[PDB]
Amino acid sequence: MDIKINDITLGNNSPFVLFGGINVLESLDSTLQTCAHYVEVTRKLGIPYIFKASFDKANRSSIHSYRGVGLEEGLKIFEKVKAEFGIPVITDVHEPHQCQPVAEVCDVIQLPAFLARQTDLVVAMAKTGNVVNIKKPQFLSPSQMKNIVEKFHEAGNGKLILCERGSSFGYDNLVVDMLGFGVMKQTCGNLPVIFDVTHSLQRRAQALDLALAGMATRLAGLFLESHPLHLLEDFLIRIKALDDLIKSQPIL
Amino acid sequence: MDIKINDITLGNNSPFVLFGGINVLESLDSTLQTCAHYVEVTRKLGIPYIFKASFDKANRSSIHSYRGVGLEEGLKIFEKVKAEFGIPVITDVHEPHQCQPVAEVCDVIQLPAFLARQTDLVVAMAKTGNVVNIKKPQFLSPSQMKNIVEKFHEAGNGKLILCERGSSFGYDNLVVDMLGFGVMKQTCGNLPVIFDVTHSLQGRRAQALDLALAGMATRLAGLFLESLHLLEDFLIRIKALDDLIKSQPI
Amino acid sequence: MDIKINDITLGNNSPFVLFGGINVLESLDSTLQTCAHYVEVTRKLGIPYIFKASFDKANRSSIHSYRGVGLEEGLKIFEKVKAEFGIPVITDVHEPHQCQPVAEVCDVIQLPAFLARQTDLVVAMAKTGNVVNIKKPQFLSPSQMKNIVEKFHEAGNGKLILCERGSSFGYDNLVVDMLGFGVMKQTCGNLPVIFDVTHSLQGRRAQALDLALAGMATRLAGLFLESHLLEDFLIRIKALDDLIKSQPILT
Amino acid sequence: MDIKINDITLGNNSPFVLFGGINVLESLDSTLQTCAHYVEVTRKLGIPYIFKASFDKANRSSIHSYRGVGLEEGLKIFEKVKAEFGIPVITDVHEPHQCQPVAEVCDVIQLPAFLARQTDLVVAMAKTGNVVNIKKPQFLSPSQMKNIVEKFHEAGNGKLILCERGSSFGYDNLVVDMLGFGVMKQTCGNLPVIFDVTHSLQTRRRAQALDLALAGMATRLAGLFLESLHLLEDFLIRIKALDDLIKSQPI
Ligand SMILES: [Cl-]
Ligand code: NA
Repeated sequence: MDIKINDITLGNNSPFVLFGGINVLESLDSTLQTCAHYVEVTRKLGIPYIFKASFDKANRSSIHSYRGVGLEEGLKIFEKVKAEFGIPVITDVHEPHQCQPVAEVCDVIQLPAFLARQTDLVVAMAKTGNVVNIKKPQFLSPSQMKNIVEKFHEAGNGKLILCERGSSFGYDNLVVDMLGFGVMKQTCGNLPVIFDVTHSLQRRAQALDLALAGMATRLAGLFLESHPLHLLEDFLIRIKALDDLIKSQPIL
Repeated sequence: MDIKINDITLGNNSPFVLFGGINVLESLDSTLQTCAHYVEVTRKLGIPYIFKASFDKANRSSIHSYRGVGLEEGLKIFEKVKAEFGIPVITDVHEPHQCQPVAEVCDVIQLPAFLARQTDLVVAMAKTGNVVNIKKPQFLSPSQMKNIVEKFHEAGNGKLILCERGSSFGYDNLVVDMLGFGVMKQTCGNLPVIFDVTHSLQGRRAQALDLALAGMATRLAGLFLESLHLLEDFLIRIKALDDLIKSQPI
Repeated sequence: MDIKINDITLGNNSPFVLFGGINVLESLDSTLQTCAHYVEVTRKLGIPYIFKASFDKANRSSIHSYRGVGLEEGLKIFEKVKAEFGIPVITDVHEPHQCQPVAEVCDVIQLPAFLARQTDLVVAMAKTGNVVNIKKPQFLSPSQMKNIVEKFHEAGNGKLILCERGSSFGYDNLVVDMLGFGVMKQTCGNLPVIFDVTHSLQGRRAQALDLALAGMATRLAGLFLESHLLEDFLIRIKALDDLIKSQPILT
Repeated sequence: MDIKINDITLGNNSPFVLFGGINVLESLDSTLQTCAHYVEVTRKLGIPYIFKASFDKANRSSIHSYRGVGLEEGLKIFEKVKAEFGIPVITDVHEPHQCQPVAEVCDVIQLPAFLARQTDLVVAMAKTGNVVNIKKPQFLSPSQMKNIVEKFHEAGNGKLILCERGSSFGYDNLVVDMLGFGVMKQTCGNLPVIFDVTHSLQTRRRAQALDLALAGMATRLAGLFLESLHLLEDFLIRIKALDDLIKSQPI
């Protein structure tokens, strides 16, 4: 099942889509500059691109580290990104009250892994009618994603994306089970599956190996965060090379 | 470090405190019925007791499944429970705005395991000044608990209980690492550590007993559960072990 | 199911048995010294005691680490330990051909975790008729122990002990599942279950004590060490064990 | 570091080598039927190929299982394979005495995962000077493979292949950490790293094995290790397609 996000086709058998940007919206000029560079590189390589950032990072390293610009200023920044570059945007939501105002501006709204089973937030997100990215919790097995998917379907929304970010592996460590992608495809109606390589890690050699491994299984998209910015092009050339190959061959 | 909750002394070298009650509050009458049972068994065995309940099921089976009586109704029931039995109570909170009004009624407020890293909830809970129970996430190392403790401490609240609930073990399984209790005690300033045996699980009663005794053998401040006279039989054995452990020099 | 080892009763509802000693046998004099210390401490507390050592260690830290005195001298040393102290002994075997001669002297023969599924060894061990200690591999679930037990039964030996050593938990780390003991008792006919607390670590003595107490709280036939510190430790284990064993299994 | 095996160059930046065949040798006629199929498919695909088989199943299902053809007959069959086809072969060895006589014939000798820490077997395999395939235990982290490599180097053999087979993940389940390939490259002097996709999966279909094989080979590996109306050929066309692409990109 494919999902149209403006003029982009997202699907497990379509050219991969890059979800990328910055961790926290900190500033207007810096967000536009970072986005500009993603846009330049992705346009150069013909890779569909969705800009990603959080306006309210609810899980932070210290209690007083900057949470981000907040809802109202964040949505203004997202508006400017869309106007300037003509691209879709993605951001997370943490409270039901945020869902409507965020969905009015943003093309994809994201369900944070730690809130993945909060029924109130799931219903509130489903009822926006927006395309939704479901972050798979590290403590949740790939077969348990259909339970989240069914809660969205009950509440009236089937425009869902499932996002791998790794699995708990002993203490303080993550492993990405490459078979999980297929389990999610076969148990959740072949909805688009994307891979958050950044949060699946802990290094640029690791990210590349892990991204290539993932994309070899035939995925709708790759999800990353950047600070290295200038090595983006070399990275994407490799991802595109593998994706073009995999996608050019019929499924067996 | 000990924590006083009314006339109960909670701490890792004190007689263990039982935390128990129901999953989610449905009605006044069934709530008072469950609590009376717990008070009856715990009084005759001489075990300090704190009643536990959630006013909301945050993760429902269905979009249209029953959720619980909610905040305003839940709090009224907790006020009744306290009035009738004169015992402390504990409930979990899921949104920052809920923290202060829950804290007015409930002696201990609980940080759910999924929300343990929600910085706004941590602050709001800390602001209340109430005793806080921190549910250790199944995906978090015991040595990482010190980071959650630090945040409560920078938010001005040191009345913290650390609660074990097992660790992710492959897919859809949990294991309890008995060494984690010790790591938490050493790294988090000997705050009271309690063991949620109920959530650490998923002959099934025999399992809870083996697991509870193994946990309590490491010297814990309390035992946390949801649950012939099966509670009685269980607690008689736990108290015997706890009495022995706590009578040995550290 | 109980197992008689000379005058010792080993079982999940009998007073715990201590298994311990030295890593590898070097000399008669050196062995008698360590053994004598274990014997004196355990005798002082009335804890039954089985002395453990390897005569030929297959899984050494380095290629050229001393392997031990070897079969012939090793067995002479075990014979002396038995005569001097009147206690049973335990040793690992890793080749089928050594099982019979070792079983002439050693009361309990031990199957290394890494050879737990080597059918040849299992059969050679079974055929001795001796009590056998099966070390559970860290990658084997407690519900798989039944299969090892079945292979010993097929080979004519039911006198088996199951030895817990921990489970792989991510990379490097081991975790001991306290529920595994129960699963093994329930699925393997209540064969005696012992707890190798030392391997299970990785150690700190504080950690050893917590982990040992936790496991013994589940009601176990014995405690296995790969080791007045021993006295203080054994006093605590005995306290817990006497309490647990004194109470009826849940009604 | 590359390794020459007859006319095959094995290395993490060379075209992948297939290590392929069966579980155990049963008949000489049944073995040639399998090998001939592997050879014709790989030759037309231009994939270098090494024939794999065991001469003994050391972990029987029951005590009364089909162990296999045995050593004496096995070596004769491997002879016949190398004469007929002109390819290298690989097999596992489980006892130190077997190593030199097996290495006289079999180009690559394999350290079973369960015996990874058997020091006598490591030294015996090392001493043959043959290329050695090290099966990574499901319980060993990739950071710790360097310890086995260390022992082989110390015993004087550097022609080592590292074979990934998955990692213990909870009970009775395996996960393959795609990052471990890189860890092993970086910590073990860039020795050839191969991927046993078959064993990595036997706790979970061709669809599965393909996804997993493609993911692993995407990390740039020296080879693929497997077991088994034209499924191998179709499967290998897809692997070669990805390998060719990956190997043509600069590191
Ligand atoms: Cl031992
Ligand atoms: Na929208």
